[PDB]
Amino acid sequence: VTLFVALYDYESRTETDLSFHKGEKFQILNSSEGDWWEARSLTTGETGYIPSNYVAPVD
Ligand code: NA
Ligand code: NA
Ligand code: NA
Ligand code: NA
Repeated sequence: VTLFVALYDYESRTETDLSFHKGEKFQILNSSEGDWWEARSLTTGETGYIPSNYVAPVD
């Protein structure tokens, strides 16, 4: 799967995690470290870690 979609808005705590809005689409850069994945928003062109329980695969 290339794109994942945000299920809800998320407000990040630090510069590590990425704030995003429901419906944004992301490419996943790295999901190998755990359930928080480094991701690149196609909607905003920003990157950071996102909680994988806040996204679903676009398929
Ligand atoms: Na942030
Ligand atoms: Na954002
Ligand atoms: Na993982
Ligand atoms: Na998920």
